[PDB]
Amino acid sequence: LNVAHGLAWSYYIGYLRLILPGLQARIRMFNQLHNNMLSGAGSRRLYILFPLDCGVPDNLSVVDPNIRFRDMLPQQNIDRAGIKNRVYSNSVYEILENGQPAGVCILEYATPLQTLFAMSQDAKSREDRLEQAKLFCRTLEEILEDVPESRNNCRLIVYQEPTDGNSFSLSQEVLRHIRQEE
Amino acid sequence: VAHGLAWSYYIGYLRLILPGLQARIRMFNQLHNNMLSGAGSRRLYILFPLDCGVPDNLSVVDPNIRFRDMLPQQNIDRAGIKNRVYSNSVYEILENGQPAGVCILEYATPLQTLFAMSQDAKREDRLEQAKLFCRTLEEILEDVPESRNNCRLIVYQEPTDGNSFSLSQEVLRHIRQE
Repeated sequence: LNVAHGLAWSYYIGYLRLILPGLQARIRMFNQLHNNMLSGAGSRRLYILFPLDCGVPDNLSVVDPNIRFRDMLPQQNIDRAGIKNRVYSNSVYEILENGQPAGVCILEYATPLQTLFAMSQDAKSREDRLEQAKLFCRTLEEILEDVPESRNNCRLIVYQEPTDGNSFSLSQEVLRHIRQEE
Repeated sequence: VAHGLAWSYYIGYLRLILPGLQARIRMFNQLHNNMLSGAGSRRLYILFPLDCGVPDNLSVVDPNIRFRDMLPQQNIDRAGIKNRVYSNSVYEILENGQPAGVCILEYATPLQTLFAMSQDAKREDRLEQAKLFCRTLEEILEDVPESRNNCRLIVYQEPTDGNSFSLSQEVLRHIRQE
């Protein structure tokens, strides 16, 4: 349709383009402080949760008994070529599998999906929201494909959280992605 | 879309940052010898250019609006819940080469979404959209009195050319007329 394009571009321009080139330096800072806790597959990329249903939690953090908050990435004052950085909120979680920590992961939501959710809650549909969300995703995927540094430092985790039933597990989904990486 | 942008910008951002702001201003002033003082120094000022010209790097880029420092973080909110981290910059406003104020300033970031939409192969509509986004946001803030206490919208139109418009004077104009 229309808004997906704008959402993808602004989310790149105003966020991903800004945070991705400084991420590894901040992972390094985090690992120096926290005895290499950010180690193992899936631990050194920004994983962006992209629920096509657009269910981003209000408070933006992952809320899930099997995805346990541990810590946030520290900040880097100055970027690689001497330009001052803004500040970024990035959270590191441990993924549980049967009560046992199975991985550590920098996880967050693709925040603009909230905008799509809001649009579908005004008196002036959900299937349109889904199509918009998909288009938002593939447009973002195309953009990242054009910058090879970015694609190295982040992965999109695209799924659909059903509105009811107990079939879907986000933690297993995140594990599924990391373990299948090649 | 304006409606959706207003609600998400509130829900996902303003609602989150405003209740913790005075505590961080306090933190900033204990560290920096009360530098954040004077009218217009203790509210979040949100630049809202209807033209939607938000700078790519999100910060204010202007010889008369000089970056000084960023607000520190507060780990835990008032009722014991862990806070996220926020980027908030403090500038000094110059008037004739003389500091005339200090101000926490930032752009209403979603306006970039409106700008991008108007750059697709598939502006007056953008302007209308921006206005609506603004008043929707204004109505929302009207319902939460704490929020309206801790932030002000600075709504203007930056012309695409000519030298008639000054952002620093505009911000001063707002603060002095409060």
